[PDB]
Amino acid sequence: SVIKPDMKIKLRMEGAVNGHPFAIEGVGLGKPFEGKQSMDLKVKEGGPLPFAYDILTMAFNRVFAKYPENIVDYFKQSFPEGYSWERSMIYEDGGICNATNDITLDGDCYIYEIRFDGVNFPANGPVMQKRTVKWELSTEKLYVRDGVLKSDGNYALSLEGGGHYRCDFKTTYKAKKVVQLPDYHSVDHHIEIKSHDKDYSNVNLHEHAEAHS
Amino acid sequence: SVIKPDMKIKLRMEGAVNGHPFAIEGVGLGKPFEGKQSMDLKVKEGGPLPFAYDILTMAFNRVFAKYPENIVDYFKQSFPEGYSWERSMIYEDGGICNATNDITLDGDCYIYEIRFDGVNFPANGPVMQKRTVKWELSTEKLYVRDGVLKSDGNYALSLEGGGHYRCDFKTTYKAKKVVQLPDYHSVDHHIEIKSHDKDYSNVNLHEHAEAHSE
Repeated sequence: SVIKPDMKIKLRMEGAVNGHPFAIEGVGLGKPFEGKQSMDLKVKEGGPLPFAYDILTMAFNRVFAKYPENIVDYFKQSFPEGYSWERSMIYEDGGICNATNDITLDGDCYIYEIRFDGVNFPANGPVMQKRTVKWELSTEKLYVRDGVLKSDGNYALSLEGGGHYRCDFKTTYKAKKVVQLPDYHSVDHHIEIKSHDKDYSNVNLHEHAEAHS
Repeated sequence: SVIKPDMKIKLRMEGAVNGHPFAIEGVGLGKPFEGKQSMDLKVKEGGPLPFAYDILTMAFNRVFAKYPENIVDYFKQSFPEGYSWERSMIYEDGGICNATNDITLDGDCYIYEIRFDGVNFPANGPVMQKRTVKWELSTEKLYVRDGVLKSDGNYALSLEGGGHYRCDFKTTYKAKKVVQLPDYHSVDHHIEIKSHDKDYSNVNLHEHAEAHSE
């Protein structure tokens, strides 16, 4: 249809954590049918980031996920007009994050407009002390509530010096035009930071994702 | 003290709800020691607001609270340098808002810079359908955790045609300078929209708050 097997990505994020603003821009490319993408991200304002970069990675598009034939693919069907998502992320120690992304399609390139806001991360926590390592494999579960596609999952960040730090994700997905809705299914995400400079002013991020039922 | 019996307020709020941006500005006045204040608010971007105005009213300063002598007043002591707060609000139907306020003093005018972000309010909920009436009297409970003043509250909005719609508030307060921390105590808040135009582009908002303890 409108989905080429190789696509580009352009994005800008504006946001704040505990009231301190920052902005980040990125360019990437991926292969929506393989469910793989990668991108390079640069801090534009509010650098150097005084918090763990990992709370942002999942905010930096479910079109990049491999769907079998037997599962409805809400995300590929929603283009060219696009879709948006809303998301709340509740960390076990009271830290809470809200994000939105408005996704459009210009040529063979996706354009994200992302807003991100986190509050109540304690000063002695693993986020403000940058003591996180990586996200464990994430299983998102998607379902439909009143004509709207929703998902949630309970995820976990690995911690420096052992242990995990949990977080609960609730996301709402909205196509811009009416689209066929899927049945209950899961999506596994592997997300990883392959490289970065010391202060995370520059970051290279990869993700693989695949749906099941 | 730098806190005078009658003071002014200026504010700007920038936010978004379900991904749709807006901005509101306000002017007001109050009496710090009587724990009373009032203000007028005008939507400047994103009007008319497609959601219930009530989810914003508590974002629109604990310096305006009557503290008795036997409770430490963290807020009046934080000036002239000021203080800030961060806050999350979790409504029973999945709607979640975050806000921040940075509060400074200039002459005898408080200046707020407020950020507000709400997500996941369902289309058929009381918020997107503007079915809220008012906040019931709200009892905030403050305590200290690792050298920082926190608070929480279980609040409720009355709904059109009966029933209530519940929300959990969690706030962190941080003075700009080191200031003496209070003990556990409580604050009752009465907040009310005294008047507004048909679509809430103009709002006159009042609050009165009084601190209590054992």
